Amino acid sequence: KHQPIEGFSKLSKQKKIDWLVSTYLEGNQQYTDILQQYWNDNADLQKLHEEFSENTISNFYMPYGIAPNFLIDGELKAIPMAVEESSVVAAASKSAKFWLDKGGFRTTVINEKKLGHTHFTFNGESVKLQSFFNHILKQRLFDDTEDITKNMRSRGGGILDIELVDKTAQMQDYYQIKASFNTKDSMGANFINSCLEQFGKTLKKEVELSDKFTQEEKDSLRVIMNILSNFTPDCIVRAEVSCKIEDLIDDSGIAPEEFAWKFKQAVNIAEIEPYRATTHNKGIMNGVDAVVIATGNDFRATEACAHTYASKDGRYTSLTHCSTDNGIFRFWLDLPISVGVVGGLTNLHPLVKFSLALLGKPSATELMSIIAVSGLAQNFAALRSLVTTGIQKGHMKMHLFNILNQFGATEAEKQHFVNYFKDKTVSHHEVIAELEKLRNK
Amino acid sequence: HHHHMKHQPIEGFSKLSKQKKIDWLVSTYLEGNQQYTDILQQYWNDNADLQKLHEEFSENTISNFYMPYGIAPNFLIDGELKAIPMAVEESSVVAAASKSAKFWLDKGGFRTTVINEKKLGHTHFTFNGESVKLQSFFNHILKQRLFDDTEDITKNMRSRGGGILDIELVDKTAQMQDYYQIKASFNTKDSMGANFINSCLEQFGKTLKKEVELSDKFTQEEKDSLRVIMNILSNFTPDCIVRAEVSCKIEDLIDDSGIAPEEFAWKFKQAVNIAEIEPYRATTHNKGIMNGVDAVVIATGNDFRATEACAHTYASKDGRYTSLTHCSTDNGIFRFWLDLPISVGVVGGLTNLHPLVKFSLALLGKPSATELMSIIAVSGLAQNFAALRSLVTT
Repeated sequence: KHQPIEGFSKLSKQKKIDWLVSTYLEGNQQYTDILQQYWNDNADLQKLHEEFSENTISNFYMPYGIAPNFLIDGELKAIPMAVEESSVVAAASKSAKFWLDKGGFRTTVINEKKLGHTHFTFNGESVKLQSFFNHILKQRLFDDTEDITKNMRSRGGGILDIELVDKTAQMQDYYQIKASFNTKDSMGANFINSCLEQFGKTLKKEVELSDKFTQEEKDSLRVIMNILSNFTPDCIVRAEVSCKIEDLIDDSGIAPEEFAWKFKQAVNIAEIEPYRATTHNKGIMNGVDAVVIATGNDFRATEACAHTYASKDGRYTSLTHCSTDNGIFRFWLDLPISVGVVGGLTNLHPLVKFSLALLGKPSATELMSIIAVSGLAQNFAALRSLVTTGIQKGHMKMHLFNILNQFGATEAEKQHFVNYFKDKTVSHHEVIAELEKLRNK
Repeated sequence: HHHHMKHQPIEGFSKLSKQKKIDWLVSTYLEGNQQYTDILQQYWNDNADLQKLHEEFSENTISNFYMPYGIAPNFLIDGELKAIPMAVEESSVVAAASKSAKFWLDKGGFRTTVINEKKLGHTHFTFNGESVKLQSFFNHILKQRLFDDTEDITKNMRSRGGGILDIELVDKTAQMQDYYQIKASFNTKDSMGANFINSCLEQFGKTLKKEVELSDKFTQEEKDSLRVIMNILSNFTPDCIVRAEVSCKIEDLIDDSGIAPEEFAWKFKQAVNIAEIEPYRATTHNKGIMNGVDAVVIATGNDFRATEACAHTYASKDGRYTSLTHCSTDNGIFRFWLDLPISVGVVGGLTNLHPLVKFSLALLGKPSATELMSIIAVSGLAQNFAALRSLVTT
């Protein structure tokens, strides 16, 4: 019978905690100490870290790690990573080391197109709305946003294009004003939503003022919502590694052609089996999200975007692909991702500042490259590990059953050898010596 | 690299002490400016043993990245009033959670139904012989042997009421030549289950290869063709899934904007329907759900890459990417629900050593894993409700 707390957010941090610990933790001061042991000693810094979210009562430590020696487009970077899962940072470092002398990582930033929509309904003829949009309203939508977009346009960005989309086949009377945006180094959410909110104002007002619509048709115009889309398939970058198959050298002594083919097979499984692609893509995001967090960006957005992209052709599939044509190994990731490097409240987080300074003050597109590299290297590490374990183990077992089949061993004899070599290693001499003992008493 | 030469690779980075890692990093990339060293060190805990503890979760740890740790109080969940811990960096997420809790507190609260707890994993392998011969061997001999050879591995889990639920042979040769799967389903009780599942699959791989090698049903050439590609769990668990739901009479949907309650319910359903039929909205819409899910996932030491991958795969499982929540306004009743596939643990994770994770679990009343599933689904539903309540009353 806990009682609800009124006015919780107005309470001081200390009174929030006293109530919390009394109500749910039996007044045990040890839970209070656990909250306070993560507080920063410095008053201003602690206050700063209580202004990103709301009702903050402590700091959740996420490990801040470094994976060094990433050769990215000819430059050697150390990548900061904030992630709680073990082996993620070590795998990143191991992939960077692997590719350091095999061409490193190369990226192509394809496009930086972000999207938003005014969703609305309208009961009149679609073609009258289209005609009005094409000849009048579209220009008026740019005009009424000139003040909103002045700063961004002086930075090189702005509204790239505006479209009317007839969605009436999906939902009765449903239309969109669909716009694309360049927000430069900003994540862009406030800029986009501000444009979209003015779009809805201009749409409703211009339709009401036009002689082309009946008053019934005007009254039917209703904006549902003005909101950006986190699906940005044209804000996207390719990260890629490539070398000659013969140069895929691993200290595990595995043949490079065998490794190349088994690696490609692991990628193909994720391309055709959705239950594998989910885990495979999750591995990519281990790398992506660790850098998204370290640079103060929104990983729900990068997750929602990447996994939507993974299903965009009608089947949930792998975000990475691989070819082994003509003696060349290629492995690449097309990662749609929207990030910012200025203008966010989280750009005030000092470790976000550290991350951006560490990476060389990257532009948004340069950070897109860095994050896509981190995802590619993480996926590479997982698959390289999964395929080279299967080569290490099967080498001794396949050696054994071929000797036994060359010697025509019975199934009972084959059984006895499985027991005998459970802990022992498989030598060509030892197998034959033991078979000689068994058959000749 | 403006004014110095090209950076040189560091050898033996992980064997450097923490301070030596930092010194190289700041000398190489930050011009030896001690202000950047100070930024790293100001987040170290005063207690040396606690600091070292937080340097053993990941690798190459040189500082602590603060994520805010917040409370959203007054969540009425299946008849109990919970304060939900939330670790998230984005503004308004925690406040929106509190506002949704407040709205539903006197309107029935949140009801959950944990539907199933089935987790999955696969032995992926190739085999060049006749599929029917592999299937017949599996059905009559191998499947039982796969259970037998994991008895020692599953003994601890079975005494907790879990274990391997079923094992199937899947023919994927239409998708890829000679490709097959041993597909297994698992109950891991209060564990996330990763290490338990992967241990079983690795034993499947060994038993599969061994039993085929020993069988007289196959030629030696067919035996040599059997190659295990990988033994790995799947983060897509559509049958480890909970519904969270709110419902009340439409006349009770009273909002401070003065919008009529029937108008609010209709505009709200409209906003949901648009996410159901427009993928570009569904992505953002589901993102809002994950704002709430991920904040509790982090606060309880769980893996949010896994929950993100699972939920967004689920969102496309019928051929189009669509909303994870749904809404009805039939017969004067407002209904709004979320079917969230989610796999989490409340024990046994390296992160249940994180004292704030222990705090979250104690705050929530030491929930079981299915009770945590419910709490997280409520948090997703409440976040989506808050987002859509704002978008239609603005």
